[PDB]
Amino acid sequence: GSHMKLAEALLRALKDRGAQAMFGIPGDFALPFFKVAEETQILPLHTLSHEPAVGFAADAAARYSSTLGVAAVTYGAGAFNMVNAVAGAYAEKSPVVVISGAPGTTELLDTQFQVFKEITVAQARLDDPAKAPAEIARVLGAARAQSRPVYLEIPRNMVNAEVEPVGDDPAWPVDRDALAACADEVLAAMRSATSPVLMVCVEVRRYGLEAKVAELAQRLGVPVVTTFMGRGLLADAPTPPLGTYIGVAGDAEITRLVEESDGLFLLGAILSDTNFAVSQRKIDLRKTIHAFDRAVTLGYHTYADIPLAGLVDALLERLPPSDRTTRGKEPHAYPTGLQADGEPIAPMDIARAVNDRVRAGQEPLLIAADMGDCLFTAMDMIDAGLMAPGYYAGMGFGVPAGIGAQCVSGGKRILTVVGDGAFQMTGWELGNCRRLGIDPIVILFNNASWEMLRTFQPESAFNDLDDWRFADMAAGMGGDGVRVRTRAELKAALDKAFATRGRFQLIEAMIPRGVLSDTLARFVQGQKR
Amino acid sequence: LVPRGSHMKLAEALLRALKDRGAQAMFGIPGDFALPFFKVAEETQILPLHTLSHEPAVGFAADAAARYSSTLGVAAVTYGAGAFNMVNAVAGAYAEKSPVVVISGAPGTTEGGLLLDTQFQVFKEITVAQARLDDPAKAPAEIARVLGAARAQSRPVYLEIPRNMVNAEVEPVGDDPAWPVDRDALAACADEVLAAMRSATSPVLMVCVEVRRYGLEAKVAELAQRLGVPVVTTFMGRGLLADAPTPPLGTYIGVAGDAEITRLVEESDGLFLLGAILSDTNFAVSQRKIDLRKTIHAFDRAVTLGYHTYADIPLAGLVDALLERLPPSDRTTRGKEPHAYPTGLQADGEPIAPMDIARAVNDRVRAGQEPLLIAADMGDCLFTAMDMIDAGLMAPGYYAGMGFGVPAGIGAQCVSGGKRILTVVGDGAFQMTGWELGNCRRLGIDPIVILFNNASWEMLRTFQPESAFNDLDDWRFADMAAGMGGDGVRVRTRAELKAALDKAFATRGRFQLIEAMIPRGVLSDTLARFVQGQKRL
Amino acid sequence: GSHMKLAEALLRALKDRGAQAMFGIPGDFALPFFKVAEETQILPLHTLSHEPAVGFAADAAARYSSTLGVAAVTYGAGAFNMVNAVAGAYAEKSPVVVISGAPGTTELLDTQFQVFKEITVAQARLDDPAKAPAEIARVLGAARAQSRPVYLEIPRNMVNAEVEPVGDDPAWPVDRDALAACADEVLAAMRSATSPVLMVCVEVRRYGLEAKVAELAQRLGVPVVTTFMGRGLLADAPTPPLGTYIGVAGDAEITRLVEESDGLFLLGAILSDTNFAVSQRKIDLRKTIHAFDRAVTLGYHTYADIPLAGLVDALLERLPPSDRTTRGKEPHAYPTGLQADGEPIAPMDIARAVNDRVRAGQEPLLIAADMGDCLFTAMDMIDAGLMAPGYYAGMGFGVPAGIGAQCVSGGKRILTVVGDGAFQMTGWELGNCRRLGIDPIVILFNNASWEMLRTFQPESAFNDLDDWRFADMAAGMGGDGVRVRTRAELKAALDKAFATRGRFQLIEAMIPRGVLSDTLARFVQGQKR
Amino acid sequence: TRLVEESDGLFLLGAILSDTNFAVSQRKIDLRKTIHAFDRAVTLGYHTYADIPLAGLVDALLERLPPSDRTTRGKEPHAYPTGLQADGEPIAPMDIARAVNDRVRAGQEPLLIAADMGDCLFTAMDMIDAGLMAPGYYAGM
Ligand SMILES: Cc1ncc(C[n+]2csc(CCOP(=O)(O)OP(=O)(O)O)c2C)c(N)n1
Ligand SMILES: Cc1ncc(C[n+]2csc(CCOP(=O)(O)OP(=O)(O)O)c2C)c(N)n1
Ligand SMILES: Cc1ncc(C[n+]2csc(CCOP(=O)(O)OP(=O)(O)O)c2C)c(N)n1
Ligand SMILES: Cc1ncc(C[n+]2csc(CCOP(=O)(O)OP(=O)(O)O)c2C)c(N)n1
Ligand SMILES: [Cl-]
Ligand SMILES: [Cl-]
Ligand SMILES: [Cl-]
Ligand SMILES: [Mg+2]
Ligand SMILES: [Mg+2]
Ligand SMILES: [Mg+2]
Repeated sequence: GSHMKLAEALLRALKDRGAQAMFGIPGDFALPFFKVAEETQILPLHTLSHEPAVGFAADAAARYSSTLGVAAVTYGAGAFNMVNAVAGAYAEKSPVVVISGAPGTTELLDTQFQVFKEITVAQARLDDPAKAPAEIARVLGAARAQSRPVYLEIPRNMVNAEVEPVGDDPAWPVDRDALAACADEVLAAMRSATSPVLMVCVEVRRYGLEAKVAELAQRLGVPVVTTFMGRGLLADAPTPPLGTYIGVAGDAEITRLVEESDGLFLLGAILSDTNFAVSQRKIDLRKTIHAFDRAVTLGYHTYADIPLAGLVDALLERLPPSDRTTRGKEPHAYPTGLQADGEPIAPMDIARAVNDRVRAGQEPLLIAADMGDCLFTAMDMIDAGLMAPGYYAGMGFGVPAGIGAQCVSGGKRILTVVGDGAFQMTGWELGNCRRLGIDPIVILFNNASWEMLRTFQPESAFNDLDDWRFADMAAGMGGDGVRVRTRAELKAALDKAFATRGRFQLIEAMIPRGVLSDTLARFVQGQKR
Repeated sequence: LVPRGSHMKLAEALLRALKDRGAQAMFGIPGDFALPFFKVAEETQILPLHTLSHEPAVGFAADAAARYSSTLGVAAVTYGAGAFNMVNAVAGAYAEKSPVVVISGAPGTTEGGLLLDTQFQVFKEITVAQARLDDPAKAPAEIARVLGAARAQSRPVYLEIPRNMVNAEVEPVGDDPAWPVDRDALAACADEVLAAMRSATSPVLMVCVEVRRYGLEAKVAELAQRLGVPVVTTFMGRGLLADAPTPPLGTYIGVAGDAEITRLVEESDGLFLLGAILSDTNFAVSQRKIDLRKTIHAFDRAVTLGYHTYADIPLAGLVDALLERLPPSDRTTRGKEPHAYPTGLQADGEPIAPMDIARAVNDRVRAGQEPLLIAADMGDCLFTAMDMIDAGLMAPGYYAGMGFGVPAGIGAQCVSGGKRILTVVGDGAFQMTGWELGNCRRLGIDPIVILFNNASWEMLRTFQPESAFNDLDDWRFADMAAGMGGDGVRVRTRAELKAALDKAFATRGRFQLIEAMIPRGVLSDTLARFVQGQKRL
Repeated sequence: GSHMKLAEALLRALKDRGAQAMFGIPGDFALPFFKVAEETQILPLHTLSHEPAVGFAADAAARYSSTLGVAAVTYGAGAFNMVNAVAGAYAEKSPVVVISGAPGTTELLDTQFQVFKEITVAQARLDDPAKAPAEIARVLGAARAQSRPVYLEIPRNMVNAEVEPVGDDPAWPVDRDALAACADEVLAAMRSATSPVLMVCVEVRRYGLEAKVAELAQRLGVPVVTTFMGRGLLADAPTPPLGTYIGVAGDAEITRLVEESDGLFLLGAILSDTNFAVSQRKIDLRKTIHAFDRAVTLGYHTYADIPLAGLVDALLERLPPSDRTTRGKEPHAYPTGLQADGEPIAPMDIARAVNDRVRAGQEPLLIAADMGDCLFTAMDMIDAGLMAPGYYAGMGFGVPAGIGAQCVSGGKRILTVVGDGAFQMTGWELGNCRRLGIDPIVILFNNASWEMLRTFQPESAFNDLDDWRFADMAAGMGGDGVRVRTRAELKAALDKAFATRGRFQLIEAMIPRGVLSDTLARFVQGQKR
Repeated sequence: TRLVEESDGLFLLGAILSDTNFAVSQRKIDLRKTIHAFDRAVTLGYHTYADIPLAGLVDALLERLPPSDRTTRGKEPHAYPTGLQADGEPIAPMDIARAVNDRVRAGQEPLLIAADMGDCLFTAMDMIDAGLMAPGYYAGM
């Protein structure tokens, strides 16, 4: 018989589901909601400067803990200013709960609702106190079940409406007969394949199925490969991945193994023609088994309403235990050996600088990367996780994602890599580190250029950018910046950054135009063909 | 048949069609799918190509350029993230009747799934017309149709160009197709409007946004003199008819404005809204504050009054029809300035308040400086700008979205032929898009920017002062200007403000950033009236 | 460069797609649209008395010619009063285009739009002249592709807006590889089955695939059976159906053949637990092949975007020609031999009366039946088609459907059978026959009872209805009515009705309570078990 | 009509607001000067009070007003048509109203009237009744 303000019921429902913080920027229509969030302290409230960062930070927080992210905005400009970040979270299967303030029920372009419907899997306007609890459960349940963003619009006069507490997600029971048929066909297909391959992908991480999938991989007995967004999965498994598939720029043997498989089990994979993703045009659709978005497709036919977790358990029930292991193999060889001299800096030198510290005893940091050669370089860095817009490829994610991740990392420092073009977009969010109580290390790749674009159209003058003095601007926003031009300066700056806590550390690495990471070089050489 | 032989690339035809319609530049940020299009733009130089740092600024700059010259604005982006990142700026342009032509690159017609097309569906919600130029034979007519729609309704439009179509040969783009015009309804409407104006006890003519967008100032000045009723402007009509025989008594902006003007408008029993946006946000004329039953609303090519709506009535046509029915008049209602601008800055050791910034600017003008056009962001900077003498004011007065300020000043100055722009912006808004100033050197511009730094989202504090989240940190913006190629100075006293403003005006060639420290709780007079007016109700 | 009023463009688009008439009831918001319809004469405009009849008549017209039906109503009460008829058309795969007038774009509960979205497959509010042509093509195209109702809302101020003519339906090209895979699996399943059965169902008729399916049936070589809504299909085919499956009340051999099949090919079937339909709980889901709603499901997996027509052509390409025929068999035995004496009337006597006339030389008439024992009786009548709510089971369809069908029959007379309860609902629509220029024969089964309900709960008094003198009321609404109590009177009345053209003929047959048709008797006996 | 539409203090105590048929329309009155008490809320002066039952608002107003013996009764405001001319002329809707009213004036206790939508409703407005039930706002037949 208890009841609470609608806003409080929502905040508690989010916390009940694992949310760790709420990022946001208020406005008139959202002020009452922000007041409840601040006064109740149910979720830590972190504000940022610009809405893109609110969305990227919530996305990063969701990815960091494989839970719900929370992004709060105000009606109109505020919400429209987060459309790109939300689209990116949708694209990369990250459940960001977008909460927008809205005009009261009694109160220029609804357009906003229509736009958000295009980039979320469920929406609700909480304008009826009696049904709000069920609607919140339905919408948050969809976010969790599909691992994609959702939209909640709260009229300002409803924030304080009394409602009953939010219950559990509505349960959608799987058809046992269909699941059995699905598991049987999938297993039969893997057994009939001359070259079966198990790809561990994004949904495995999002749904927290790492342990179950490590077990499945051991029992299935086929080669394991990860997709870009599955990087690091099963690293501690009995049969760790042979490597990561990233398309033309990756290991040739891995690329062929994936593309020539006649039993390619895409366990939770996002398919697209984007650079690093598994593309339908490069694989055998007559033999691929795509388990994704609560469905399983093979031989052009689909089993509906098959959650990934259920499929994995069904396969385990049909497989005998195994003690097989492949861990006696040699570990991956990362680029190391930075020559700390007076020579200029190349992207690979940044990778070597980071890797050398790790080899010398530094526990690796999780890396947040923006889109650009910084990402191609980060791929060769030893990390405690990599968070980047590898498929969506939108710029601006980097710095805000590092900030969002460190806000929920419980003390673990984050390393962010970002190019000059991307920094001009959202790097300024670092001015918020002092209030947030964080101190990320940021390596800014400054080549005074939109280099990825120059690489593919070198004759154009518009890719030449001005020389912005980012390191000189760091103090103005509360951080310690240093511009480095030589490998010796780079080595020294990285050590100093790790030795200095309390303020964000910005290392502005000057890189000449035309100098690329090894992976980007291979990508370019690959396209030419 | 597939076109062949025109020796004109689709992209070139589009750039030329835009130039034919008055476009003065193209702002944009490239990406893979848009590279071929940007190559044509750069190589042909049909329109000056200006790049910016972040897409919001591309949209705001294009919007500002459109507003500055009452023409088409052009914003070029790449498919996906690039385009989605400009949705807010485009929605703002739609909201304030500014024709921004959005041109997005797209996958080639024979190419090919991360979302769910999603992009087209989103843009269709914030534009008046759209076209995917994937058929060279139909491209010319589609361009004319879409650009024609932008000009007919003064709203943004969307053009999506598959990258393999950029260089496809096409025939030249013709003129805009004609929109419906009901001559019979026009005549009947004109008669009814005049009858309503004549019978009203307190009629009022409001000169609004469409009058400026459609270049009707001269015709409306003539109409105002002949109609013989009190004249007032809306926020977006501010400045119109200033030199006319019957100039506006003032600008209506709701409770925040002059009490006499507000009363005149809200008590009118014959309110003729000539081209007005009707909305309940910020400074817009609100359907909830006036009596729609006694209102004549001419907008979006229609006219509503007496419980009925006349369709297919272009504003220019209605004005001409009214003039044909009114005899000439020598009526003159000019007099000494209606709105008294604050002057007399006390250049001493006291802290700075928003009104001191208005006095500093106004004193320079009164001393002989030709006023600059002002670009303002949303915040107390806008409320303060209402009391500044200007050569035009560009701001999100209705949409109220932050981030517009600095990019708008940049876009306007790119097309101003050297006329310097004065930008006013708060600390919260500068944190969003003020960084775009780093592009001034390459763009060859040097705007003056007054940053109101109260370490606060102050407008929100006025609405909910109990909240701690409106307190912002100390950002040393002036100290960051050099890294962006400009001159910055932080000022704390009125004397420092006076000196810095003079130095900024005396120094061209580099943008000038004056970071004015202002205490929390100190508001412009207009924002103070706005806040008090809210409480009263 | 030509353009026309939006309303005219819609009417022509409907006529282009085969629509033969428009049924409707106007109101303030729809008056301008009705004016265009009346003045242009593009489609004959037929008004009725009450909206249920408008919907049932449009549904019947659609069914009669396997084309689009058109039902025009006014905003509010008018449209809400047609929700049941539209739901029934949706339930039975009939493409009724609902056109509602609406407030002008510049102008108590939108609720109406939301309600119609629940019972239609596509909707559009034509409030933008520039996009109206494409929206009309999209919505009408959905009606044709899915064979279900659609909704078009036209603001009154848009009726006369100038628009470009409507083009063709947007084309949704089928994936050739998926179709090939589907056809291969289906054919392999039919060949591996020990008892394959081809069921010809509603979509075969709706999409005009009778000739193609007759060919498929001959080449496939398996037994053919029809569903209730497939009654009469392939009657003239090389291998006509062995019979019609209608559940427990049908032929035992047919019921078992269907239910025990391990290769049940449901070609275009509506599945449901309703009386006469094929139910998922009575068949083997591990062996059923369900081709319906543009998909094909077997073994719990589904091939998407497979139009029925495409599937049939794909199977024909994989089957060799055949000269096989089963037409040497004995035809169906219908009840005949009415004893025209002084004894009371039973439902089977009505069937015998109708069948005897046919055996004596009368070309059979298409029969429109309402829900009740009249339908169970009609199942044993020789017809030129049977139109009834066999699956939806909603009352009131009968008389209006007969009226709608005769409006588009090009001179062919229609026979309607209806119970007293159903007649009290919509039988009054017969008052419109004079204006419509039609003269259907209507046999009203009057047992002063909701007999189907008494059969299952005989102890209830509320199923006892009063004695309404329907025949006595016929003249008041322009028809010739006669009440008959004996078999001799029945025989004479039916002959007189057929001999009298110009006015509807109402034969009110008095039937005692407790006297049922043979099929209903079997149904009841079946449920008991 | 003039009294209502020109009012600068229109207190709508429990009114349905709609533009259909006989309903009070937001387009005919000045909402700025209207006090709308309906659906357990009260709207006026550009703001809305929530959770206000109509019975509660009435009681609260009574508590703030002193008793009064004010009386504004007078001879019937609406003149009902009477005097049916019972002759050979055809029937018009007003004749039906006169027939009904004449019976009442002659001593018949009025009956409650149920009316459908159509001129029957417009005619019933001029009939003496013991209540009138009709779809006056919804206008459904
Ligand atoms: C929001 C957004 N706008 C534009 C692009 C197109 N784009 C892809 S790479 C690139 C250049 C990035 O420059 P930078 O951040 O300096 O890294 P670099 O290419 O020099 O390594 C651009 C503009 C994008 N991906 N996202
Ligand atoms: C894109 C966007 N996000 C949020 C808001 C809500 N908002 C309106 S005023 C304001 C504070 C502005 O702070 P500032 O720029 O420092 O100017 P001040 O109010 O202090 O004068 C905010 C966040 C908005 N209008 N637009
Ligand atoms: C619209 C609707 N309302 C109620 C029912 C429930 N119902 C099914 S059969 C029946 C009785 C029909 O009586 P009648 O038309 O006289 O035919 P009978 O049963 O006597 O053969 C009823 C009320 C229905 N199917 N449809
Ligand atoms: C269910 C429904 N359908 C259609 C209408 C539209 N309508 C309003 S008045 C009218 C005509 C009513 O005719 P009638 O009952 O004979 O009364 P009359 O207008 O002749 O006085 C119609 C069809 C409606 N209000 N309700
Ligand atoms: Cl993946
Ligand atoms: Cl305006
Ligand atoms: Cl069927
Ligand atoms: Mg760069
Ligand atoms: Mg501020
Ligand atoms: Mg009966």
